[PDB]
Parts: sequence; structure tokens; C-alpha cells
Amino acid sequence: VKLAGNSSLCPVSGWAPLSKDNSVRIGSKGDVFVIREPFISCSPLECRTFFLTQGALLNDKHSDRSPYRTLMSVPIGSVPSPYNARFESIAWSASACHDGINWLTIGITGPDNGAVAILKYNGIITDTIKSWRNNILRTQESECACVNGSCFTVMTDGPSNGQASYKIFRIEKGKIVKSVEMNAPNYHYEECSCYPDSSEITCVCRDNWHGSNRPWVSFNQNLEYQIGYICSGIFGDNPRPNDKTGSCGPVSSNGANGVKGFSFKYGNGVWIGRTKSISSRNGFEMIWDPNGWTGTDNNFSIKQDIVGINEWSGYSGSFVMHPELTGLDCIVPCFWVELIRGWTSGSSISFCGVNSDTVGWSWPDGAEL
Amino acid sequence: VKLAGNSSLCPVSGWAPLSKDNSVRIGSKGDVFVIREPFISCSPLECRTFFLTQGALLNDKHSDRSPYRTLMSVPIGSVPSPYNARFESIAWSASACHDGINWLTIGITGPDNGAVAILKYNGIITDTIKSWRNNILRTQESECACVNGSCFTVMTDGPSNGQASYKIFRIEKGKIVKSVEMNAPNYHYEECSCYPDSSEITCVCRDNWHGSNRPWVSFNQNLEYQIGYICSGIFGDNPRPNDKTGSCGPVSSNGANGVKGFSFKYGNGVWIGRTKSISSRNGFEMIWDPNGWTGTDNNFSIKQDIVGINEWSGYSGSFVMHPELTGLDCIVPCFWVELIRGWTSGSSISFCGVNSDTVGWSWPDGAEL
Amino acid sequence: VKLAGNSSLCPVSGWAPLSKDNSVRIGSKGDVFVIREPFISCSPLECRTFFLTQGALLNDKHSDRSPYRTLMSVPIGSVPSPYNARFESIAWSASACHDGINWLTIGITGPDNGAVAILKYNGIITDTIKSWRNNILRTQESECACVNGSCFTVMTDGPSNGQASYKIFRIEKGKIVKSVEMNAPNYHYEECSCYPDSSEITCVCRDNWHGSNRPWVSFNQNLEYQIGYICSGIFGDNPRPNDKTGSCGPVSSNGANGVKGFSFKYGNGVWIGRTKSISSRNGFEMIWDPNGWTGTDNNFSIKQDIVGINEWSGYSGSFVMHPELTGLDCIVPCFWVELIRGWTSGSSISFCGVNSDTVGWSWPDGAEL
Amino acid sequence: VKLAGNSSLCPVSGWAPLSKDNSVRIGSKGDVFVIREPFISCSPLECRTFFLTQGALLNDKHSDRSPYRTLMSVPIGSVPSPYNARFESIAWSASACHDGINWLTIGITGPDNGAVAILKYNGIITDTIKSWRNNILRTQESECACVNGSCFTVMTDGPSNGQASYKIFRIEKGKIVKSVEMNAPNYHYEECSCYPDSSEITCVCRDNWHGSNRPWVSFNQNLEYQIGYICSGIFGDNPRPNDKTGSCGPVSSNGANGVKGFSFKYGNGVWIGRTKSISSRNGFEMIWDPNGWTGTDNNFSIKQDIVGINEWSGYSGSFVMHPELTGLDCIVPCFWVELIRGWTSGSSISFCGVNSDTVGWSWPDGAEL
Ligand SMILES: CCCC(=O)N[C@@H]1C(C(=O)O)=C[C@H](N)[C@@H](NC(C)=O)[C@@H]1OC(CC)CC
Ligand SMILES: CCCC(=O)N[C@@H]1C(C(=O)O)=C[C@H](N)[C@@H](NC(C)=O)[C@@H]1OC(CC)CC
Ligand SMILES: CCCC(=O)N[C@@H]1C(C(=O)O)=C[C@H](N)[C@@H](NC(C)=O)[C@@H]1OC(CC)CC
Ligand SMILES: CCCC(=O)N[C@@H]1C(C(=O)O)=C[C@H](N)[C@@H](NC(C)=O)[C@@H]1OC(CC)CC
Ligand SMILES: *[C@@H]1O[C@H](CO)[C@@H](O)[C@H](O)[C@H]1NC(C)=O
Ligand SMILES: *[C@@H]1O[C@H](CO)[C@@H](O)[C@H](O)[C@H]1NC(C)=O
Ligand SMILES: *[C@@H]1O[C@H](CO)[C@@H](O)[C@H](O)[C@H]1NC(C)=O
Ligand SMILES: *[C@@H]1O[C@H](CO)[C@@H](O)[C@H](O)[C@H]1NC(C)=O
Ligand SMILES: [Ca+2]
Ligand SMILES: [Ca+2]
Ligand SMILES: [Ca+2]
Ligand SMILES: [Ca+2]
Repeated sequence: VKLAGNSSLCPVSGWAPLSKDNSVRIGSKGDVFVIREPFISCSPLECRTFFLTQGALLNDKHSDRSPYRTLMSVPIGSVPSPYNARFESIAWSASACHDGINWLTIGITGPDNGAVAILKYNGIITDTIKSWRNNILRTQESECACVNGSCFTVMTDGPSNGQASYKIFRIEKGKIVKSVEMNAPNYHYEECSCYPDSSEITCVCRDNWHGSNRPWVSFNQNLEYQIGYICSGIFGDNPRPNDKTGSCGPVSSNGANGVKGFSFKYGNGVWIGRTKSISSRNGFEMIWDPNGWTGTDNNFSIKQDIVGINEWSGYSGSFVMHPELTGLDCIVPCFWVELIRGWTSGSSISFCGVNSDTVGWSWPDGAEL
Repeated sequence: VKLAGNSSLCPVSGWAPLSKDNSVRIGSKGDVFVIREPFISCSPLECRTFFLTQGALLNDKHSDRSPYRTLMSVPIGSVPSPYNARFESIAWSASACHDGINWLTIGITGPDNGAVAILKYNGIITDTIKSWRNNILRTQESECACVNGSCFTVMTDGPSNGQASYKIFRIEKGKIVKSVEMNAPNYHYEECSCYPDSSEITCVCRDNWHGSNRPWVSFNQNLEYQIGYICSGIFGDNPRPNDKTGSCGPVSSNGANGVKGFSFKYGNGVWIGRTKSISSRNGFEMIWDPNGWTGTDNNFSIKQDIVGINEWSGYSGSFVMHPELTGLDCIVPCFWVELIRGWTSGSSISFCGVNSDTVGWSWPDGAEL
Repeated sequence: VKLAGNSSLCPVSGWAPLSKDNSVRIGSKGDVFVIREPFISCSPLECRTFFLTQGALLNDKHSDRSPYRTLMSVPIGSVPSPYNARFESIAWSASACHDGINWLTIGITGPDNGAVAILKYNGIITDTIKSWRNNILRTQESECACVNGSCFTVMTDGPSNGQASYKIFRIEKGKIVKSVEMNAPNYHYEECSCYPDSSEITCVCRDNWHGSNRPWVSFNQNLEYQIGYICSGIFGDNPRPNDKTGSCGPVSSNGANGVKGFSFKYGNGVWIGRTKSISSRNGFEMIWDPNGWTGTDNNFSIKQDIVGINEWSGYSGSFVMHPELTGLDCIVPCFWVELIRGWTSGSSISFCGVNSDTVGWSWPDGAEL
Repeated sequence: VKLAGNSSLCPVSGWAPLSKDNSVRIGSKGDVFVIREPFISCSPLECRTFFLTQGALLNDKHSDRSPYRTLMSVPIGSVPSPYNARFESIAWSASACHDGINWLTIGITGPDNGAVAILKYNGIITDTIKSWRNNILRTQESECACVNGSCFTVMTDGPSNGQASYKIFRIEKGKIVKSVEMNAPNYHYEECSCYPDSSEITCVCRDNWHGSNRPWVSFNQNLEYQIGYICSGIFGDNPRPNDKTGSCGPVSSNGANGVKGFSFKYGNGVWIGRTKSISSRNGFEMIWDPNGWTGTDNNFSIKQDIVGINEWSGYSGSFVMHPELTGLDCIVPCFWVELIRGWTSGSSISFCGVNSDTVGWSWPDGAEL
């Protein structure tokens, strides 16, 4: 049965640990892929860790946008190895989601001025879209959001240090049925983390151009969209300045570059995931701002430690567990964090939102390099 | 269908070998996890060996309560390897059971003063409970017991060398529905081995404080409990003194520290599993005491050798095979023994109760260190 | 349900990347088979990469027609390894296809003057045919074509540098029910790539004797056949001369030897897959000739790059995805290319025909030797 | 559905290659078990290679009747590895068969004077029988034979160089329901190869005491048995004298010791599998004797080469494919051969009887030692 996606996020007060792969630690001896940009997507039966591999192993002489990059998946928490990983697509930029019937995999490959997104439904090539600006077509590097048998994704074409072009897609059974170009002057959208919420999609993305706060785009199934930035003074990007009075135009201070991230909107409140360090990808924390989606103050209520500030963090993205998998009355919000080591590989940890009792700690990669 | 758990243990006269993993012997060359605290739990379809990994392999650089510890499972008798193990939870103390529909996994992680038990039903986080004494929340390190779609576990919070706090839990579909704190002054319960018996749960645990005999707690589905110590003069813990007149309270002689163990109650009789050595974790034996549950004499009837006294034993725990898996009219009692080697890893052997003819022997780890 | 095979190939304008295994790159460290002559065949559920192994691993001291050669299969895109490969048959020449119910595997083994093809249906030996010319009985080294519960293959017996004997087979449930010897004087058929098309089978093969263009044979379910060569001046074999005015008699210029290849017939048009180099197995390209099946000119319309001319290509063959797997109204044409390295092993890439936007690129093996 | 086992062996004229694992060749680099006494048994869905492991890998320092020996299974033709093998039982002597519903596994372990056979049905311990002569209880080391939901096996207790005791067992759902001790003075039965034939079981075994011809026992479902020796002058054991006039009793010339073997009875005819060398386990051949079961001449009709006389053979045993798996009207006879190398390990090849065209060849182990 197709996932309805019409329930809301039930509110959470903390984040409980879900999975830890320990990829690099086992890969010191075992045959483990060198992976980057991992993400997690859940079927109605199981959750899977998707990853991009260079076709190389840890402690091997073969270890950015190469032809050898492929998208592969393993069950969540298992090591990415050649002996247990399922092939998905050829991709140096990817997204994957399950609409309740079959997996949808989007894989981008080709040259930087001629990249094509390859859409695969149940492992079958169903649609393609070529680059329309001819400057590195790229996508979420996290799970797409599916509502009522239709899955949605955001792709960016253009420069990564100036104004680019951003498109929203509606995908049904692997076929693109509607596309809308976002009219967003002076905005920058990269590597969006999208989730379904009450038959609508909310995406929180990365401003690589001039934004230390995170831009967002929210749209319905007809791709009627609204855009903006998260107005919290708790800035979500990395690099970023210190917490001051925020703004939701793009905040230019330390706004150049960034990191893939996520946020969960709860009315006017927001759950913010960000690095602990303001200049590097070190540490991670979950911050609840009761008015952060629209208010410009730097006041928050709940802070949960995820990764300690002396340990390497990296990309982070959102994923959801639908009621068809949980049996609950809501959509449970969850997130993964990539712990980059270095070759250059990463391990992943995942957390899920609960209203029950939690604790902050540090779950780092912990491999002696 | 949910496991009824209303039949009794049918009586057994011996123990037949069920599984042997040979983890360390294969891991001298193959890619095998360094595991500790293994245990076995059975679904209506298959039995699985659960284990805690440090995220490291045998003969590796990376090889107690660390953030990298995870609970993983393999089919029974297979080697714990990164290429065949299913991830279960992040845990340095764990319990797992199957209610007949889905696996329930309990995983404890976090700091020693802030540990939280994470309950997972069908891989979905369903409930959590924080440490309530803030001194190392810990659980069975063996399978929980399930009766009529509800699974039961015992957790300990407090010191491991004095009086602590002990709680019983009723868990339905991964949700805690009832908790009772055990009023047990001058008792110590650690690492309980629980089994279902005639719609009731019987747990035999480890007295780390001042007991060389094993304490027990038995409760119904409403958590109405009775407590006591195994009165047999055949003392079940390690370390222990020589077999003398036992007591129905804690026997203080060599009562400090201990080892995880099990016992099967048969009316006033008891099947006792214990180490052969009275001072170290060497050897194992199964002893049938026809009046050992309530009588203080050191007389027994049947002794079966399991592990020879020159070979390394360790933790031991009980597990059961329900009529839904066996097709029988009773609940078959079974047990595993961990053979600790050393890194520090262990291999596991498992035995099941039969009424047919058996033999005592030695099935040790057999690796060359 | 048996595959109908009565729909036609829907026309395609480009080829989208489907799979990439990166076998040699992972095999620099991991346990990966040394494979040759790979091919891909699809079930109604999944596509599988079939391959022949010498029973040896990459970077191993054990690494043409040997008794140790076996046919093995993995899911498409996964590495050929001893820990994930399914055994199929003992074969130094093989073909495999799925009729919609079960896999049919044809495996040829034995001495060069006494070889026998072993037919296996659902892993069960169902029929055999011995060599009738006693000079290396051999078969497609690609997927057989199945129409209406009956699968078809072409086998060659005789010399590889002169006139040989060629037979067509009808195989139902692994049993040969009809055979016809092709009356083809001055023709040479080796390693045919066969596909179903409107309840008919079209095979494009390799002329090792005196042909730089590719011969073809097309037959119905009663094995009533027509034969000929591809009249295009775009010659499809390797080695070959430069593109000039071609013919569909055998073109003798550089006609000696050859390489396994494929072509897709579209009325009087043809999609031609060939190496970029005219003297060696380097590079690959997809060429659309609107009148190439019957016209002798060297004019074409669409050229798509697949493998760059500085990179190693090799065998190439056709495979199809039936409507029972895609849900479409047509049979989607697809193809694989073997990238030979060196031991002597190869990695595989696969492409499928789409009517949407594509791009040419180079997806080479990429292992540093 | 339970296998009927009431059809006869349909006659065959040759043997076609079924599987080849190449375990030692891959195990020169990969993680492959050191195995001995392999055999093959088929479910209604698939055939599996069963094997005994010392708990050690090829090229490892850990590499007869040890406690570490276990019975393990893989799909047929796949390498015996720790990452793909299913655990079956703890055994240094074993038998396994599928009655059409579940696997039955018989595993013998314990000391030489106290060994017990452990019967496992669907992985559940269902019955045990201890040694009754206290001199190495042992069993077929090949598949048991199942007729009408009941499986049959032959076990030997006593000396391997004199008169011993032999018992027939009827096993239904893993439970022994009838046992008969064979009254066979001056006979020796070791390592029987049993097959079903027209609701009856025929076993051909090894005379280790004083027989260079193979003894046989045939019984119905009520264990009413007849005994004798294969009267053919083509002697089936190894060591053996040259082919001369045979006898219906044990032939004392080179009768001491022997090797596990098989024969298929066809009325008064017999298909005989034996080594090519008369003094060592080198080579293998399939010999059809039209009157060999009762006639004492050394004349035969069909000889098929299996393993060349310069290559290492070893144990050989029979297995069958029932009509529930093949869909045929008869029971197809099949056999495996163990190719012993050396550590001391072996690979396996398997053949099945067909009435179509075959060829003799040599499929040896092929590893460089
Ligand atoms: C470090 C400076 C450059 C930078 O940001 N690189 C980004 C990145 C990272 O680790 O940050 C990792 C990804 N491999 C990049 N994705 C692609 C398609 O290449 C990504 O780049 C995107 C998104 C901003 C634009 C092309
Ligand atoms: C000899 C070291 C002290 C000691 O007894 N350690 C125990 C132990 C062992 O192998 O004995 C193994 C476990 N890893 C311990 N469990 C935890 C949560 O740490 C356990 O400790 C528990 C139960 C007594 C109390 C915290
Ligand atoms: C360059 C060596 C001669 C040659 O052409 N070899 C061919 C080949 C190649 O890679 O070209 C690979 C295959 N292993 C060969 N197949 C067999 C059954 O041996 C094949 O040979 C066939 C088809 C022409 C005739 C026997
Ligand atoms: C040459 C050594 C003596 C000998 O014959 N060994 C036999 C053997 C072999 O490879 O021949 C292999 C098996 N491992 C033996 N089985 C057991 C239970 O030990 C078997 O022995 C059996 C059957 C005769 C009697 C105990
Ligand atoms: C969502 O849609 C389903 C059917 O797809 C319906 O049964 C359900 O009531 C809806 N849920 C909400 C919260 O509106
Ligand atoms: C246990 O309960 C089941 C239903 O769950 C019932 O059919 C059965 O009779 C009960 N068994 C006993 C021994 O009371
Ligand atoms: C092919 O045959 C199927 C039944 O096997 C039929 O339903 C279908 O219409 C046919 N398709 C075409 C294109 O003729
Ligand atoms: C064997 O028994 C089955 C039922 O189990 C019956 O249908 C069949 O006819 C029998 N076969 C023979 C050859 O007697
Ligand atoms: Ca930024
Ligand atoms: Ca104690
Ligand atoms: Ca040619
Ligand atoms: Ca003999």
C-alpha cells in the first residue's frame, strides 16, 4: 500500500539512538567500502542505509564526481561491505525513497556540464532529466519525501558560490509528472533535507553562497511553494558566527560555504541540528527553539548533545518513519549524522524522535587513524 | 500468533548439545567480531545468537561500557561476522526476546550516571526509561521472557557491591505498561536469567554483593512477586566455597562478586548450571538437585559434564523453546555458556533439555592463543 | 506467469547507465572472483549478472576451456565474490535466461572434441546435447531469448576460422523440443546476442572467419529462419576497417577474428554497438543508423559515447526487460559491456534504452594495474 | 507435502555434471572452511552441500573425532565459508535428509565409548540415541532416505576391523519410531549410501573388515530387511584386487580397510561408482554392469570417466532428486565425489543420471599445493 503521508509529526522532546555502524573500526581489518554522503530511508518493512562509494575499500590503494561512484544500500546499522551491499545506481549525487510499494532511486552521473539524473523505480530505469544549466546538476544526498504514492525531491543546477537554479519534482512510480522552477532570487539551496508533514513537504537546505542560516522551501502536491530562511538566532550552518540576533533573509556573516543539514518545523518552533563548532565539522547537537522558525532571538529551551566537540561530525539529514511502518498515529522524525574520517570515508549514526526519556552523550566514530 | 507461554517446563533428565560457533578459531583468520556477553533467543521460526560487539575484529588494532558497543544478532551456530550479522541496537547492556510476532530488543547506552534503556520493537524505537538511581542501569544480558503477547525483564540500578534497586517490567509491543520496584532488602540481583513457566516468570540472578548462592524472583503477569535464594548446598555462583549446608538467604562465604548464571525450578527441585572451579570461571556442569530449591542439604542426583575444568567457561544463561516452535506440549528448557578467551572475546555453546539419553563431555573453545 | 514476448521493442533515442560493478577495483583488496564473459539476464523480479569463473580470486596464484570453469550469478551491480555468488552450472561456454517461471541455464563442458551442453531448469538437469561436429561446441555467452514459455538459443560447432555448423534450439522447461541446422554457406556465426521482438527472435553474432560486419539470423517459434549480414557501412566488429561503403555479404577486409557484439533492429534501421578502436578492444559507442540494416551507406544519425577510446572494452551483448518486469507496453532493449583487464579478468557496465534525455561519457574499469 | 518416494529409479545411461565448488582453489586466498566428509541432500526447493568442519579455515594454523567438529550446509556448488554456511549440528559423524516438510539432521558427538546421535528436526532437538556397543557410534556420512514422511538411516557400533553391530532406524518428524538390529554375521557395514526406490530403501555400504566388494542391505518401511554383497566381479571398494570372478559374499583379497561408496541397483543390474586406482583413492569411474548385482562375472557394458587416475578422489555417496523437485515421474539417481587434498580438506563434484548424451572427462580439484 502507498504511504499516505497525511499525518503530522508528533511532537518530540528528545532523540534516542537508533543505529551505529562503526564502519571505519571494522574496516581496519575487514573488507569495508570507503563511503561518503550516507543517508537512511525506510521502507514499510525496514530502514536501509544508502551510501555513495568510490568503488574502493578501506586500507586499499584505490582509496569527487568520478564515473566509478555508485549508490549502494545495506540494512541500517550494518557495515557497508562488498559482500552485503545491494547495488542501487551509478551516481555521484543521489536520493532514494520508498513510496510504500517500491524503492525509488535517483542517481546523477555524467560530466559536470552534461550531468543527467537517472530515476530508477524497482531497479528499472523509468525517467531521466538532463542538466538544464550545465553546471553540476545535484540533488538532496538524503531521502526524498513521499506523500500518497508520489515522491518529491529538490535539485540544484548552477554555481555553488552564487545564484543558481532550483527545481521541485513530483515523481510517481519513477516517472516525473510535474516540475516547477523555484523563483528564489538571492537564495541558495543545496542538499535539501525533505520530510512529509500533513500531506505537505518541508525541505531545509544549505546556503553555500551567503547564508549562515538555513533556507527552507515548503510545497504541497501541486508544487505550490513558499520559501524563506529559518529566522532563529541559533544559526544552523557550518561555518557560522556566534549565536546573536538572527535574521531570515540570508545571514552573510560566515555565510560562504556550508554543510548539509536539516531542521524539523513544529508550528512556529523548530528542532535544529547543527555542529557544535562554529568553524569546523566537529560535534553535533539537537536544539529546540520554541519560536525559532519565525522569531529572530537566540533563545532556546532544550539542547541535547549528540557528538562531542572534540570528535569529527559532518553531513546530517532528516528521515522519517511513516505510520505504515510504526503503527503509530503520526510521522516520527529521525535524523542521521555522518562522522567523516580521514582515503576519506565516514561512519553514520542515527537518532529518532521520542516523547520519552533521553540522554545526551557522544557516539563518535572512534577509529584510531 | 503471540506465544501463549502457559504450558509448564516438561521435565528433562539430561542436556543435549545444540550449537557451537567456534568463533575464535575461525577468527584467527576470518573477519569475526570480538564479542562478549552472548545469549540466544528463539523466534517461532528460528533461534538467534545475540551478542555485544566493541566494533572490532579478532586480530585487529581496535581489539567496558563504551559508546561504540552495539547489540547484533546472527543465526544460531554461525560465526559473528560483519558480513552476516544483523544490527539490533546500540547497547553495552542488552536483552532481546520474541513475543511470537516481532523481536523486542532492549538496549542500554549512555553515561554511567545517565544511562537510558532503549526499547525497540520490530526495529522501531517504542519506549525508553532513564536510570533512576544514576548508578549504571543494567539488564539481563540474556533473553527476556514472554507470556501471552507480553514480555518481562528485570533491570538493576545502583552499586554492584552493596544494596541496589531492582525493577520488574511488563512490555507489550515494545511499550512499558507496568513497572514494580522490588522490595528486597539485603538482596542483590544482577544479570537475571528469566524463563516463562505456566503463565509465570521465574528469574535466577547473580548476587555480586554477599551471596555465593543464587537469588531468585518469580512473578505473574501483574508483577506480583516473591523473592528468595536457592537453598541448595550446591552453590551456583563463582566464586563460591565448597559444597556444604546451604541457606535460603545469601551465603556470605565467597559471596563477593559472582558470575551470570541460571537455574531451572522443577517444583521443589532445581537444575543448577555452574562452573566446575570454585574460584575461577573454568569448566561447567549441570546438576539436578531433587530438593535444592527449598532444602539446605548438599545432596544431588544427576551431574552432567559440559565444559572440562581445564577449559575456560564464563557467563551462562537460560533460554526456552516454546510449543509454537517445537510443536510439543511443553516449554523446552535450554541454556548457553560463554567460553571467554583472552583482546577479550568469547565463543558460545548451547544445550537443550531432553528426556532421552545424553552424555557428558567437554566442548571448549579450542583456539590457540 | 510465462513471459509473453509478443510486444515489440519500443524505439529509444539514447542509453542510460544501469549498473557498474567495479569488480577489479574492489578485488585489489577484497575476495573477488577472476571472471570472464559476463552477461546479464533479467527475471520478472530482478536482473542478475552471470559470469564464468576459473575458480580463482583476484591477487591469487590460481589466477581457456578448463574443467574448473563454472557459471555463477550475482545480483546486478554487485561484485562477483565467493560469499555472494550463486552457483549455476559447470561451463566454459554458457547461456542463461528466465522464461517467467524459472531460470534456464545452459552449460557446455567436456573436451574440445567431446563437449556436451548441459541444460538446467530450476537447477535441475533436464536435457543434454553432445557436440555433433566434435570441434568445440559453443553458445551465446549472453542471455537466451524467451517467447511464450519457450526459450531459444544458437550454438556453433566447428572451426573458428572457417566454415562451421550452426543450430537453432527451442527449449521449453529445460527440454529441447525442436532443433534446426542453419543452411548458411559462406557465413560464420559465433557468440550470438539474441533478443525477442514481436513473438520472433533476432540474433546478431560474430563472424570470426571473414567478416568485419555482423551476421544475423532471425527466426520464429517454429525455427523458420532468415539469415544475412548487417548492410551498414558502419562496421560492427573488431577488428574492422574504416567506415566506407559497406555490404551485407561478409566484408573480408579485416574480417578475420572478431569480438562478441550485438545490434538492435528497428525496421530498416539498426542500433549498433561497437568498439571505438578499429584494431583493438578499446572504447565503446552506440550508433543509430536509420537505414543500416538494409542500406550500404556509412551515414548515421546518433552517436553516443559509452567507453572512451583510451580505456579497455571487450565483449558486449544484448539483454531485454520484458513488460512483466517493467509494467510497460513494450520490450526495453538493454546491453552490457565487458571491460577486460590484465590474471585476466573483466568488470561489467550495463545500459538500457530510454526515449528521454541521455549523455555520453566514459565509465571505465578504473583499476590501477 | 511429504515426499512420497514410491516411484522407481528411471533408468539412466550416463551421468551429467551437476556442481563443482572449487573450494580449495578459492580458499588459497578466501576464507574457506577446511571440510571433510561432504555430502549433498535435496529439498523440494533446492539441493544443499552438507559438510563437517574442524572449525578452521584454509591457510590457517588451526588447520579425527574432535569436540569442535560441526555439521554445516551451503547451497550446492557454493564455497564452504563462514560467511555463507548455515549451522546444522555438532557432529563428527552425520547424516541429513529432507522429508518434504523440514530438514532432518542427525549428528553424532561425544567420546568414542559414549557417543550419542543427536536428531534435529527443523533445527529442534527431537530425539537422541546413545551408543549401544560403546565403540564409536557412526552413521552414513551421506543423505538419509525418506519415504512417505518417514526417513531411514543405518548406524554402526563396534570395531572397524572386525565384527560390529548394525542398526536400521525409522525416523518420523525427527523421532525414532522403530529400530531393528541387523543379524549379519561375517558382514561389515560402514558409511552406507541409502536411496529410496519404490517405497523401499536400498543401502550400499563399505566393508572395512574383509571385503573388497560392497555389502548391501535393503528394507521396507517396516524394517524387514535382506542383506548381501554385490556379486559383480567389478569390485567397488578401495583397496581392491584386479577385476576377476566376484562373489556374493565378502571377497577377502585386499578386503581390509575401504572407502565410502555407493551403487544403484537396477533389477539384476547395477551402476557401480569406484576409484580408478585399485590401491589408492585416485580417479573415479561410473560402471554399468547389466548383471552385476547377482552375477559373478567381471563383464560390464558402459564405463564413464569421472576423475582421471592421476588426480585425487575420495569418499563418494548417492543422493536422489524426488519427483516433487523435478516434476518427473521417477526418482533421478545422483552422486557426489569428494576430492581430498592435503591441513586436510576436500572439494566436491556432483553428477546426476540422465538418459541423454554424456561425456567422460576429468573434473579434479585443481589446487596447487
Ligand atoms: C568543500 C567545498 C566544496 C563543497 O561544498 N563540496 C560539497 C561536499 C562537501 O563535502 O562539502 C561534498 C560533495 N561531494 C559535493 N557534491 C558534489 C556533487 O560535488 C558538495 O558540493 C556541492 C554542494 C555544496 C556543490 C557542487
Ligand atoms: C570484573 C569486572 C566487574 C564486573 O563484575 N563486571 C561484570 C562483567 C563481568 O565479566 O563480570 C561483565 C559486564 N561487562 C559488566 N556489565 C557492565 C554493564 O559493566 C558486569 O558488571 C555488572 C554486573 C556485576 C555491574 C556493573
Ligand atoms: C583470441 C583467442 C581465440 C578466440 O577468439 N577466443 C574467443 C574469446 C575471446 O576472448 O576472443 C573468448 C572465449 N574464451 C573463446 N571461447 C571458447 C569457447 O574458447 C572465444 O573463442 C570462440 C569464439 C571465437 C571460438 C572457440
Ligand atoms: C584411515 C583412518 C581410519 C578410517 O578408516 N577412517 C575413516 C575415514 C577415512 O577417511 O577413511 C574418515 C572418517 N573420519 C572416519 N570416521 C570416524 C567416525 O572416525 C572413518 O572411520 C570409520 C569408518 C571406517 C570407522 C571409525
Ligand atoms: C490519511 O489517509 C488515510 C487513507 O489514505 C485515511 O484513512 C486517514 O484517516 C488519513 N489520516 C488523517 C490523519 O487524516
Ligand atoms: C494455553 O493457551 C492456549 C491459547 O492461547 C490454549 O489453547 C491452551 O489450551 C493453553 N494451554 C494450557 C496447557 O493450558
Ligand atoms: C501478448 O499476449 C498477451 C497474453 O499472453 C495478450 O494479453 C496481449 O494483448 C498480447 N500483446 C500484444 C501486443 O499483442
Ligand atoms: C505415489 O503416491 C502418490 C500419493 O502420495 C500417488 O498419487 C501416486 O500415484 C503414487 N505413485 C506411484 C508410481 O505409485
Ligand atoms: Ca553557509
Ligand atoms: Ca556472588
Ligand atoms: Ca570479424
Ligand atoms: Ca574393503
